[PDB]
Amino acid sequence: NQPNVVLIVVDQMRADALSLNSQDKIISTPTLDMMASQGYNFENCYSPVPSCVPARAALLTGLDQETSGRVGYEDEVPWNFKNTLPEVFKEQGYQTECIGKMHVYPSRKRLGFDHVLLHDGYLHVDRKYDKSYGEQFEYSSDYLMFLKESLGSDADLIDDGLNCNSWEARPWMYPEKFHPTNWVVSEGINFLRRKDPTVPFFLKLSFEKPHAPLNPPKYYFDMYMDRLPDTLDLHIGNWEKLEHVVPDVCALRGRLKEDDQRRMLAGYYGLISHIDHQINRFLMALKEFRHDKDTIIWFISDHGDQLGEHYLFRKGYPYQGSIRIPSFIYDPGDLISAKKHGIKELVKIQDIFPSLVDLVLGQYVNTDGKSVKQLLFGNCEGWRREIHGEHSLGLDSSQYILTEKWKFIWFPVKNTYQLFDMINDPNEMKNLYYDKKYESIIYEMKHKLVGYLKGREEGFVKNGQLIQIGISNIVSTL
Amino acid sequence: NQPNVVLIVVDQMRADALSLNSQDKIISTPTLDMMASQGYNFENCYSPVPSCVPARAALLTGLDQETSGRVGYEDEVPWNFKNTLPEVFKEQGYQTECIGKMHVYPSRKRLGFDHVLLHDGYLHVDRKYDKSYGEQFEYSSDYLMFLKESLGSDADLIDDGLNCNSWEARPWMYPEKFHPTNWVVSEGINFLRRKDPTVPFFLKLSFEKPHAPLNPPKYYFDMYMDRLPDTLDLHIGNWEKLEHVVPDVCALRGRLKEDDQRRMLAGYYGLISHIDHQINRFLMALKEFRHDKDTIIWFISDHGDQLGEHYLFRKGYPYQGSIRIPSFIYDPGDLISAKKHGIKELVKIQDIFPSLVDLVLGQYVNTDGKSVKQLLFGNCEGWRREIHGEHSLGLDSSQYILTEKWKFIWFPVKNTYQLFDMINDPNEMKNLYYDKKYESIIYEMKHKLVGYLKGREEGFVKNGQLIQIGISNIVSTL
Amino acid sequence: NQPNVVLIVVDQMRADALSLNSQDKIISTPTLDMMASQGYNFENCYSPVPSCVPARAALLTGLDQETSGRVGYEDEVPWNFKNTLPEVFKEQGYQTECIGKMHVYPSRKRLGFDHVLLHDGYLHVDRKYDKSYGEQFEYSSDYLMFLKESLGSDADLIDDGLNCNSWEARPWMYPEKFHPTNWVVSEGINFLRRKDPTVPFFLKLSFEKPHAPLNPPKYYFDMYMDRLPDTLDLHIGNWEKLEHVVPDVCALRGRLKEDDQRRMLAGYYGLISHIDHQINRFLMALKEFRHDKDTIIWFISDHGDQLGEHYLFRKGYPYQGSIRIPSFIYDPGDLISAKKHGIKELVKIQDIFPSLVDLVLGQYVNTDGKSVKQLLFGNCEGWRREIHGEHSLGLDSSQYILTEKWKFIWFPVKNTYQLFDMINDPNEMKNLYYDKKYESIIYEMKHKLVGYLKGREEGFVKNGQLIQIGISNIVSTL
Amino acid sequence: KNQPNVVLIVVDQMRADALSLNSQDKIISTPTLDMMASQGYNFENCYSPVPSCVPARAALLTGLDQETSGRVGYEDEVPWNFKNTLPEVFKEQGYQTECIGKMHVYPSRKRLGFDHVLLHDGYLHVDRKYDKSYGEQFEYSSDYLMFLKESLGSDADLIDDGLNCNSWEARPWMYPEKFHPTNWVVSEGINFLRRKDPTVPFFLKLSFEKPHAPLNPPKYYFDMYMDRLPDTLDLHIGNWEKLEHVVPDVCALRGRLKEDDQRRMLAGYYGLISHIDHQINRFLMALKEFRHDKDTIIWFISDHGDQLGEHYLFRKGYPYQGSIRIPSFIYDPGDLISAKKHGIKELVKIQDIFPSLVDLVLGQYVNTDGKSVKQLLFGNCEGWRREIHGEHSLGLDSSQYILTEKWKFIWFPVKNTYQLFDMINDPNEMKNLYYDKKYESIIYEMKHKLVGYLKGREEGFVKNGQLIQIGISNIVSTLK
Ligand SMILES: [Mn+2]
Ligand SMILES: [Mn+2]
Ligand SMILES: [Mn+2]
Ligand SMILES: [Mn+2]
Repeated sequence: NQPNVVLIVVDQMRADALSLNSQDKIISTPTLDMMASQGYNFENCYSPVPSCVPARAALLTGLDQETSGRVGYEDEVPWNFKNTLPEVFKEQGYQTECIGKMHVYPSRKRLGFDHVLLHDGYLHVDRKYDKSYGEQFEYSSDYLMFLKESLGSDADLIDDGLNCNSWEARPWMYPEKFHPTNWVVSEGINFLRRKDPTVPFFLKLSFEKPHAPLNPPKYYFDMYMDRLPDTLDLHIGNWEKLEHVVPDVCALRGRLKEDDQRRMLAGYYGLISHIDHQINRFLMALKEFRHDKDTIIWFISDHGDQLGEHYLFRKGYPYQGSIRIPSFIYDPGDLISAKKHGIKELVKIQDIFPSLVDLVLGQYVNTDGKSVKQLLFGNCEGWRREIHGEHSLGLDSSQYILTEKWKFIWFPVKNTYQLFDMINDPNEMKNLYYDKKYESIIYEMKHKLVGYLKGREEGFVKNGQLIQIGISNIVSTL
Repeated sequence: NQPNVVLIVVDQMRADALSLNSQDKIISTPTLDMMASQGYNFENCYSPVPSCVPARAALLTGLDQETSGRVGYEDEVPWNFKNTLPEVFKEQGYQTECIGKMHVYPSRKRLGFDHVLLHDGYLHVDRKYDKSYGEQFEYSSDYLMFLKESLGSDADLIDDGLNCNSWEARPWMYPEKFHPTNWVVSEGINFLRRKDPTVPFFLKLSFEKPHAPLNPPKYYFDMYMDRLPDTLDLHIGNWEKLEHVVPDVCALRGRLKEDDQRRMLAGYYGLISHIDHQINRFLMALKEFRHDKDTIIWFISDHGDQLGEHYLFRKGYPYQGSIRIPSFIYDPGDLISAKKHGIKELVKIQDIFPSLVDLVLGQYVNTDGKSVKQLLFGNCEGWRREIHGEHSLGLDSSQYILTEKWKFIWFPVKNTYQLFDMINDPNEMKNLYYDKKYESIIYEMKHKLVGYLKGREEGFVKNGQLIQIGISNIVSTL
Repeated sequence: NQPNVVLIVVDQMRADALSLNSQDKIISTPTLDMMASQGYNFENCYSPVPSCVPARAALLTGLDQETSGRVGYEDEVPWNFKNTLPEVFKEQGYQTECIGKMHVYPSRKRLGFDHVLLHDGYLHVDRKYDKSYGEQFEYSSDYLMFLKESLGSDADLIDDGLNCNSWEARPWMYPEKFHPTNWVVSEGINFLRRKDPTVPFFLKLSFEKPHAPLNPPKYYFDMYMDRLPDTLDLHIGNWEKLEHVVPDVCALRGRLKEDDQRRMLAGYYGLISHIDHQINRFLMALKEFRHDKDTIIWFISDHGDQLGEHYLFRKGYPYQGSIRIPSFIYDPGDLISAKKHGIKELVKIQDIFPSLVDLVLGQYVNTDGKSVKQLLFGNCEGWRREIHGEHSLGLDSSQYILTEKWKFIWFPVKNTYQLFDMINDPNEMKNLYYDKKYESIIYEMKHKLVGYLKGREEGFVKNGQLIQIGISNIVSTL
Repeated sequence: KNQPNVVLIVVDQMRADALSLNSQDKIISTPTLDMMASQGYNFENCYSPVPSCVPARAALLTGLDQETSGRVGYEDEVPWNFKNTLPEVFKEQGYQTECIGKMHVYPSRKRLGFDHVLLHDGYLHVDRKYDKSYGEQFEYSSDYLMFLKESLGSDADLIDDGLNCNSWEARPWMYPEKFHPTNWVVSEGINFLRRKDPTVPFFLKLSFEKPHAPLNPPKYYFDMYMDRLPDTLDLHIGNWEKLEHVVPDVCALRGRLKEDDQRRMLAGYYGLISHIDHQINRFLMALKEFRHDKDTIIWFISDHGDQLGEHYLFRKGYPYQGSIRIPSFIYDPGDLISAKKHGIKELVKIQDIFPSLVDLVLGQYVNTDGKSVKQLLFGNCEGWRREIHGEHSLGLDSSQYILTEKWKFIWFPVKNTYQLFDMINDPNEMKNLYYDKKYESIIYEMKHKLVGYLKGREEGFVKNGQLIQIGISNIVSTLK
């Protein structure tokens, strides 16, 4: 009795960009809606350190950021992990495959996958004309090589002029059939065709979208340009500061012209609805292989996107737009006997690894994350009450504690604080830190932060108190 | 210590078609906005003789129109200049390259560029079936040859029926990847790949757009057709005359149906937003070559476009639509220590040459233009108070003086005058010449014009006074 | 001194579908507008027998319908004419060429053209699987052969399902560059390239459009679908009868759903604006060959299209929609010394032949049509006051007299009459025949009809009076 | 004013006797080169003193002797710190300068006086390492390889048929003939003529990578030689060669091939040369289309020869005629040089091209080691050299030699062995004369010349006025 596993990873998808989680239901995600509502949808799933590299180290190893050391974004840091999610499945006799984005270093280090067909998207560390030929450009991306075999050697990832950290958006400029999202599913179907029939499979399907460039196929772009509402709400509350400058094309903060905000949403949502159709394609193929009833699917995003919310862009922030991720288990064969329903407790990306090994392999994994199995059966025994996350981001480096009621944030280089009522202010528009009615929570929350940060090399804590630090103390890896 | 230089030239782009300079902010130029606002934006930059050939002679040589003799448009006039912008950089050890439009004569005369990959757009003097094979059609344009290699030998520049001096507009009829704007950036990236690594580079990227034909890719055309405002303001004031005829398809004056005015703007703005994305592509490539921090970029247009304003089309007029050009230095490596800000003083296209040689090479150039270096540091010492420009245009030949307060225009074949308050009437809608309250300015302004024109071969001045001349006296080259 | 001549023929274009002639100015024909307004525009030009074959026999020979015998539509009738328009030019030393639609029989009979590159559109008599191979389908049309060489042998003229006599419409389903309208201009440019340089040319450029199928390129179709006015006026007056049935897809009469009427107009107008751009392409090429100033251009349509007006479709009717045609001389080299202006007198398609031979060759042609030369110089000496036209159309066979004030119509199989005031009722909405105030005109008009029809084989006249005839008496050729 | 254009045509690894005009048996088909060489000035005794690619191309471009440049053997990625080069002097004098094809310089895209270089160096190991810089490797190092990927698809590469660039193996080109690198050089030379600056004269280097291996000419030319090469192929084995009797390495420096392999190698090599010959004719026809056939001077040269199995030796880097003697001629159909056209028998070095062209065309001196051949063209031998000192590092077979108009004297300093050949009566070097005492006087003089050239060299060839054996670790390819 060994079920197959498909781990579907998308990059930079917000939790509220799953229509089921959304409040306004504008985004079209009919396939993911069905999957999440029919399985176990994690309504409170979080990427504690919300950017590509630290989130993916956490996904693969189950490790908290202090254990792995990945407290912010840094490329080309060694991945010295043996006990990884695909490695444990391999040890138990699975064929292990990854199609798409790994974002590990060295880029083709397999970390337990038998075989990897790699496309990390646009990575500056793989697109330098003076670095090693075999590790750069079309030799670093099997999708880009496919693009050159398909469109000719002159084709490249940047042909339409959109930057991978930019809010600029416009439709995919080539035939739709060559889009990277289709390619992941096409190659996932090729894996099903060509896999070893004598063993079960663990397959990671890892889409680089909806991470920019924001270039969905024209159909999906025009869909949203035609129907997005007239006014687009940025959830501007009582704490945001506008610097009143023309936005950098790769801005981390600021405000767009309304037309630019509209195009950004149409690109971003368009990429998501496109992923949704292509995942449905993969589901249809699973059925052609008679694997629709013996396979368990977990969908997750590595982190969110601020998308202009609070005058912020990109990620690496403590706010919900960055840290809250969509996440659900889809179990159409009913291999998990727990009653299917939405899960409210605080789940971390670190929990996926031990949950999958427990639920599918019936084994314990010694790591920081914890198996959600008991949550599925309605038992919050031993479950965390809070999450400590953080991210290095220069002046805007953050440290935060999230509970089911509060989010307490500290910016240690600025030495400023925020407090939000997550139940009544889910979009974090009302900073409460300066209201004396919350003096008790704030003192308790500061006390818990000392608990997490005492002893950290950056010097956050001196003599049991939180102290402003200089920007030179911030590191992305411990 | 030798920074690289990229000189980006566009053709027929209005100063107010850079969104940053625009008042209504309708045009989408997010990349150029960022570049101009982050560097030094010249808010008062002018092409004194506003058409292709005299402006480009001024750009390349720094010479005033009396010195070069190019007082209007004329093709196939010798370019007997040795002291040119690329030549000085070559002398100081730079590799010099031009991709795109030169508009010199002979067409492939290099004037200091080591290598030129040429595309002048549609030029009547290069598209005559009875002129030399090697200098005509696809042998005159390396872009057109690319088009024939890409689409087949039957492809040509006029396939969709749009004329290069016409207000008619419609989307590019072929796949977007073959557009001439993409080709300039593709070939600029090929130059970066293949350049001599032992020396710095001076690269001119010279787009033929947004000069007509007005055929942007469909995406950009539809963008504006969908969102341009309902009513399009032509700034019709108290002096324009409407001749009440069906407009010639290559008209120099008149009025369009509202739908034709809308399509013209959608074509023109669409070409500009397309250039903007493609420049962003080139910026991304500069970073892949690790040249994003050791390169100085100057963006400029050779002249503007009347675009229907004042019932005028094309260029060669004294009005702001023709003479005011977008122009800025982008310095992301902070190689220039002056505080970055907008520059208000009167800058001419003649100033680019000596400014670049001063700022980058630390040398003096003996020419008519002057280095803007001191302006960047806040010092208007020795700066001009006024510009004398002109253009031959038959009956509408003009002579004008522009200061920071006034524009005084004389049409010497018509022997009529205009006066505009540039501060309070920036769109030149209120001719003041017949108001007696301005008798003193007008007399002074006429006196200055005698100063500029006394001795000119056309006979503008007889016995110290300005006199009407016959049309046969007008010349385009002295 | 021999000017070149280009005769541009379009098929089924209404006179009021030239924007200059139109009242509402909705249709976009900027190139034709300029040509017609700058030359001599014939505001009252008529195809007396308004369908393809009889109009083209009249165009080529100058003969009235009684002389040629072509009083209605009939295919495969011999063309036993020696004295034709191209033949006279050939005799005077011209190279003669036709590109496009001839509609003669045998199809490749040249009738004075040195060379013909043929595309008659969809012709039922050339699309029969049991008729001669060499004269059918792709062997009858050099455009269709081009389509098979371009798209593959499976391509055909009917691939999108639109019928050549149908009001159904939709965009061209293939790449725009393969449209038949582009092909005429491409092949007209090939003729200019390859012509005999030692002699002048007479070139007929004969477009099959805007005759259905109504499949313009997508750009032009969407243009009108987006901007045509909400309500489309059919000019329904006091005489039309609605048969209240679902319209045949090739209906000669009836009423369409509003959406179908909108799509028909968007297809029809779209084809016309497309022709307009492609004619501008040909004008640009004429200039590349230095023939823009030594060439005289005459534009004409063979007949109109009812387009749903008066609950009528197609042509072959006596009403203005069918009989009034656009027609103008374009003379940018000013080879004709007459002052350029619009021409109001009644001109027939029979007049083109003798006008061109008189104006360009300085010779008399013995035919029924008359040279318009004196009209251009303001002299209506000897000019007709009236036109007698007609068409065989079963029950709706017609006979009519048109003057500058009246149109009098007789339907001899129905034996009904109509009378319209052409000055005050230009759209023929008020039948006056039953108003006693017009008894004198009507009696005179009936008397003139006896004059035209006495002796005709059909038996219209018996003992000096007009008499109802049976449908079996109607013929299309005498 | 009225300055002539110049085309320097360089081929790689072509033997002097693989020009039919120079050959004894006239088997190889080079009709176009025969015409140009016999109608112009053919250098019958032109030499590459250090016969491998990099030292010969340094000598060609700079005019420097191997001791001045330090290039005494093959070595990649040595800096080219030369300002005074052949294209630079023409550029300085107002010429547009262009190279299409093989430069073999370092860094690969250093222009060294060319306004523009369209680069194809052939197969170079230092340009084909997956761990070296992307923009300098494989299809980013070779504009021909990029053209092949654009033409055949990204799958295509330079080694698809399995032939090694240092190998005697041969077979026809496996792709359509129109994509061959020899055609590409001429196609792009025509593109340059189309797009050049019309206001200045041009200096154009057309640098073919062939007939250097892979030995893969188009099928037509391969079959031509397989169908008609003689049954017996002479290796010119004399009284001094020694066979090692091992299976030959596919990139062997010495040995003996099976008959069929030797025949295939000749068919590939000759086939490549006859193919170049047709493609150069193509270029001549294009020159006339641009009306430049009578205002252009052409100099054809090879950088060094190829042993081709002769004396049981392969490749190059040897002191024998197969390696050091190169075809070389000036073609001047416009009669821009007034000297009567004839063949030139005196000793000419590859170092002489640079000063000769600058003298003949520009009327200037260059301060280099080579000398202008102009006086020879006019029949004046006054002061012209009577000997050449050459050498090459090649491990145990490292050589030092003196070539005069009559003798070649060779010293192998690691083996401490000597050879002497009569170049008039024994032009194929089959009879070593060193051990015959009749020649002791000549040998004495030749050793004394070598002492003069080699005194003070860092390798320690000379001690107390005498040539002495050196250890192999003393051998270097570039002097310090
Ligand atoms: Mn990510
Ligand atoms: Mn211009
Ligand atoms: Mn017709
Ligand atoms: Mn070589």
